[PDB]
Amino acid sequence: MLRPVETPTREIKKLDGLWAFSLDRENCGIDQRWWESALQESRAIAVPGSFNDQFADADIRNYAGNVWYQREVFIPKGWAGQRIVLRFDAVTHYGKVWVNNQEVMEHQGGYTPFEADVTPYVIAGKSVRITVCVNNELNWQTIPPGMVITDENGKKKQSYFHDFFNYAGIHRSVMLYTTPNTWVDDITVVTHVAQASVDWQVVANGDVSVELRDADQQVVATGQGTSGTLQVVGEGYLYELCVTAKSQTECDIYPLRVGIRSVAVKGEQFLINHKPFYFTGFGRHEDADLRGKGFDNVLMVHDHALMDWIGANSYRTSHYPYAEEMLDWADEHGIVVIDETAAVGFNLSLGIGFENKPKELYSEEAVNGETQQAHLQAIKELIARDKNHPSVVMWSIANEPDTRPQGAREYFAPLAEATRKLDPTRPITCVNVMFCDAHTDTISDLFDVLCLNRYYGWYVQSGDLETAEKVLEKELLAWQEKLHQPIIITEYGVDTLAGLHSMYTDMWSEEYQCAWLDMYHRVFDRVSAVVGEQVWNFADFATSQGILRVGGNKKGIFTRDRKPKSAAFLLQKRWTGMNFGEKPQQG
Amino acid sequence: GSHMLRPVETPTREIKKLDGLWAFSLDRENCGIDQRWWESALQESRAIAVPGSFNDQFADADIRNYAGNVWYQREVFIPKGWAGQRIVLRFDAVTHYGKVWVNNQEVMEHQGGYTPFEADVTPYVIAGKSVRITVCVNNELNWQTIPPGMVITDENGKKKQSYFHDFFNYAGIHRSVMLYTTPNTWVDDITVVTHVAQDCNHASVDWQVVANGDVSVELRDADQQVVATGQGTSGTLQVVNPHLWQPGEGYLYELCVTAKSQTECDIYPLRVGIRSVAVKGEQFLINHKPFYFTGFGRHEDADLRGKGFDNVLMVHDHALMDWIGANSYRTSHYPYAEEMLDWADEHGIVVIDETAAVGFNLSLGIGFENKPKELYSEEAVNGETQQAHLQAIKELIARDKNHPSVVMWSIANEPDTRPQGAREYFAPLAEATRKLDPTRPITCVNVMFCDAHTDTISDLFDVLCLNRYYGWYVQSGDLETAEKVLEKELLAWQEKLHQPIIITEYGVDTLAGLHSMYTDMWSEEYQCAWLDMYHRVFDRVSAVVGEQVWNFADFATSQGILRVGGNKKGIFTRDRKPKSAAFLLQKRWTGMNFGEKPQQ
Ligand SMILES: CCC[C@@H]1NC[C@@H](O)[C@H](O)[C@H]1C(=O)O
Ligand SMILES: CCC[C@@H]1NC[C@@H](O)[C@H](O)[C@H]1C(=O)O
Repeated sequence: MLRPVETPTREIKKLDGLWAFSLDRENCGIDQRWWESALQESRAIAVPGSFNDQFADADIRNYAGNVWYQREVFIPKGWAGQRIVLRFDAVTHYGKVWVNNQEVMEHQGGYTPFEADVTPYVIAGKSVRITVCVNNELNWQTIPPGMVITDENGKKKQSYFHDFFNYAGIHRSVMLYTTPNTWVDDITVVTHVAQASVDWQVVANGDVSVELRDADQQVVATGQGTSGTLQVVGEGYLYELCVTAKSQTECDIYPLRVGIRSVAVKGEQFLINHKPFYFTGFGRHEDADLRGKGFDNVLMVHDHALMDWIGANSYRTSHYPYAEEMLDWADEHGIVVIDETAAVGFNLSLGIGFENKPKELYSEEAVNGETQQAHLQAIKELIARDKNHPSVVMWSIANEPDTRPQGAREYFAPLAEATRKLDPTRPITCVNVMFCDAHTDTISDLFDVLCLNRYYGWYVQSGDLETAEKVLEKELLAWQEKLHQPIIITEYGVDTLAGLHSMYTDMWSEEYQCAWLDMYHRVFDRVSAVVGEQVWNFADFATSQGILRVGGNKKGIFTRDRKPKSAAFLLQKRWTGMNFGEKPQQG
Repeated sequence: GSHMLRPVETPTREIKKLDGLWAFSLDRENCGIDQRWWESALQESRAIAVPGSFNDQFADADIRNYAGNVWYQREVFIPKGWAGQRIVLRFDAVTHYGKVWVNNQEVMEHQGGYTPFEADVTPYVIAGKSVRITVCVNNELNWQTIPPGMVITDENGKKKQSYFHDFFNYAGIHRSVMLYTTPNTWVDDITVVTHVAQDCNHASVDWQVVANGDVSVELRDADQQVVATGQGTSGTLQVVNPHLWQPGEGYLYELCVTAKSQTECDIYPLRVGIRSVAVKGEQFLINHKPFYFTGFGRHEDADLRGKGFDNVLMVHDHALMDWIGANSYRTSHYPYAEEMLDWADEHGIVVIDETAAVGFNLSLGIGFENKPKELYSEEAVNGETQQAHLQAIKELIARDKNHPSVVMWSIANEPDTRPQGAREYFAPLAEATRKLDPTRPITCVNVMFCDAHTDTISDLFDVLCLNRYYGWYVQSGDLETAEKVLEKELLAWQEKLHQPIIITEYGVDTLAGLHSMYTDMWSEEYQCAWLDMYHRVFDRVSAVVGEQVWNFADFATSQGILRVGGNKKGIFTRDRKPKSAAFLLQKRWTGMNFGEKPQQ
């Protein structure tokens, strides 16, 4: 499965915004089969957006259970001789959908599309009732995991183990799509460099021809057959190889953009086209002021303008798969992307407070075999749909897992190996949490380049930069000599509320963010193996409520409404001072 | 404790020495004692203001976090019309440890950080010439200090102070420095105690140490009309038909004790209020009438002076507490400046007086990083510690014994009573305090996690004081569970002890300006909702006779991932501006009848 693009392939975008929405507090929907009649006592909701914060209501915001969307649609008239298929680009956590009293789809996965042919349940020209049942619950076999808890009164409350807030709803595009009656499924392409080759595979209903055209889209070379190899002689050139499906009586044309993408890892260097690289940029989040994680074109354009100004050339889709629009953008603009799945919270050592969670991390009570297989499904879907993007430069299996407990490597080994089985073109990482240090972590052996999320001077060095530097440097050198891999610091940052200034350079002040980030920068400058720096969050984002979070995680370089803290000008001076992709040497 | 009264102005007087600008220098490698810096003018000094903490006067983190010895210094001309008089030099508070040189003669030494210390220094000065005062101030806390702490020395020998209380460990000379003159007939100490029956009439027994001669006393009126007279070094009973010290007003008679020697006279006026506090069952009586405490846990904390006393700050903060409807407060976590107990005396503010014994608990700090494993143990809270504590109670009671505003002593705040030996420690301290002053009740403020089924020592005290934070540190953000937990825990305390219950801390961190429609933690809306639910539960429990929200203003603390620039639990910002909840309380506290519990 890959993204619908239009040519003699058509669609009616159904991000019509306003659907009928209703909560299901007493779980009556399935039994009264609500999809059967117009929702009783509904309210208007926006459909590219989370349902949590759109109504300024704490009881919808913290709601756990089943919610219901509904929307009627007229199917276009020129589709009577076509297959009508219905695609949701992201339903966060779980979705099941009924096209007029007949059930059509079901899917467990919050950041990946799922589609299904409904041509035998539609006829072009008339109006059908679409009803969606969305679930936002997490158990130990979900990606990410969690524990629902039902109190004395029967009220559900969801507990989880990741920082960001558990936003849910229809966060991305809904889509009615038609394609000619022979070509259905997937295409895959792989690219090589010689210090200039390709490959093709199409799955459709008949003969296939493929022609690579360039940005002027004049044909630069053509083959036809499911496989073989053509050759050819800040932001990146994207050719376009146009694959055609000659068969039955109708032809089908699909355009797939390809970039000359190359890379594996070599010793201590993350090369690109046989070129050393330094990652600069951010751990991101899909989080905005009123839409939750809902995608929005304005926000995307503005935050790319911000990363462009600040000099970042890369980022990482922190803790879940992102809106594909962003990877198409990264394609055209030459942004380097670390693709991560929703597998966060595999750790019960991070929660901090005054408050019964399972005692053995890897076991049947928690992360079991079912968990490992749901995980492998998540990696499967992320690779299945982002495989042809040039901007995806590395896969990341999970984020900050607890690898101290027994059973950790028995769990993660088949996943690393299987993912290498899923695509050998790009490297494999697993971002490492602070407390599984160099002397302790179990799984770093299995990955190509190890990524570190370290916060010396914040969570563990009590605001004392002068010792934090020393600790961070030992640990740096230790990691490299233990694995002689490239080191990408994927998370590093401190909570700072915009407006707090202090002569004493204290924690939470803007001066402290500046000083802390630049001391980290000084040690980066001095160790061979660090090939990347991505600060911990570009903007402030929302989290669940707790004594550690003042209205959200304030570790951002920008505020939630995208206004710059002082450190935004620190980074801008450093990241645009170096030349592109090259690390500042030691002074 | 050692005899001591507030220097008050009679026909024998005092000259203020908080001239502010002293010479200050830190002693980074303890060269001070070795070179006895007290001998010559301080080498490489900078001007410091006295009184005020030294930490934030210079906007420099390396002085702020400094641990060790610091040096203050100042020359003084002693007035000559004082010849043939006893000259005494009193420091009202040098925070943690202080020792002082009158040029080259050392006169005093003290380890209590919030209580005065003086010494007769008449034989070391002669009136007319100017002598140099040198003070050595230490800001280190070990396990035998009140409060306790652990200094820890890194690889390089630099000290960093670790402690176990919330507020920041400010130091320096925080209060008045003062030379004062008295006639060679000593009125060293006075003690006054009050009784009443049915508000119609009774008496004030009396005791006095007057080292040098006969004593007569006259209790005078607000009109300074003589209403009774006594004779004798003790006894000194008289009976009245008085207008007695009441919370809303604070009527103060004046006990004028005179000390006639054969040639010299000495006159001391000591303000007295005729009040009787006690507890009966679940009621806290004052002049035989139940009372409802309203108000705050406070702090000595402001924006550039640290804990330095300041008159404007006192006047303005009393203006706010008065507006907001507060009738009481407690001197949270150390003895306060006596100026504030005089103020409360004159205006009828009721005060719960507390010692500096905080941090007797290693279960409160929360984070990701070596604290001792046994709280009560030889390495930690030890026998020396218990005598240090008993000494702290001795000084505080010795200094605030005759204040009508002081209505209760509090030995310590939030100790951990789970480990065995907590009761072994606190029992003799409770009993000793009871013999040092039987006039007022005894409390020990109770921590959230020594709940009613867990606490060990509450048996030993008269009034139960609770610090509760359901909905903040536990049940975070959930008002409906916090209400149930709080209500059954309150009822539980009542069933277990049938004492009066004062909620002495309850509050939530609130960022001024952070507003939210979702009533979530850290918003002003959450502060209002939270305090409001707590208020419904108080109103529904018989035994609760008091509410003091946790913190009047935001204050500074040690750095950590839980404190955003300090503790933000204040109703007011550090610069005294009101958050939204400030108007919630003002509506409650002036809505009720004065001193009466809201009838639900
Ligand atoms: C010490 C763990 C740090 C943690 N790392 C994972 C991110 O998802 C969180 O945002 C980050 C944080 O605490 O902000
Ligand atoms: C659960 C302990 C709460 C603690 N109680 C003592 C006060 O000195 C602190 O300020 C207060 C706080 O943490 O806000």
